[PDB]
Amino acid sequence: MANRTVKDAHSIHGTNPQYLVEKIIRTRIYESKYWKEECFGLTAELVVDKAMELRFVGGVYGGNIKPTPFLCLTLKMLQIQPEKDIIVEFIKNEDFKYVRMLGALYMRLTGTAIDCYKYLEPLYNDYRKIKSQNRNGEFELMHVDEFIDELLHSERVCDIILPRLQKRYVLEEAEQLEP
Repeated sequence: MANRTVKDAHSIHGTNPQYLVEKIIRTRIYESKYWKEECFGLTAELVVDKAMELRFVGGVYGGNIKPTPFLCLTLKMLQIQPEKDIIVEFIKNEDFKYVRMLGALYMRLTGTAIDCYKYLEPLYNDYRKIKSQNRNGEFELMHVDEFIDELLHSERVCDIILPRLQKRYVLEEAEQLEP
């Protein structure tokens, strides 16, 4: 496999971080023009360059499950496992909505329960419109805060089954979050 997770990488949710994405979707990503041309040899520090070019959020689309750039870059991030501050920088970035959303999804996929609430909840204040490519290929609009709500409460976002997230009440009782 030429697209293995980097050797220094540690497991996430008890597995290879890339495994959070369905195998058949990974295969489609690895054979895509965007992965081959835009993602090759991407390093943690260079992801932001490609993220700033994103134009919508999305997973896969169409009958034969074509991957969106957003999803391709998510998988590349899972493969290279950027340092936490890169992800936080993305989430905090005021310049680029889609960089924020990419960081938010990645944090939801890989962060501790505490970090999910801590870093994603402030984005409920972001009412800005974002474009989304629907599973059927059509473009739709939603708000940033709605995407965050899906990250914190839905089972699947951008065609990725989200890992188990402990309920906020439990963290509060363990002195891990402010109630």
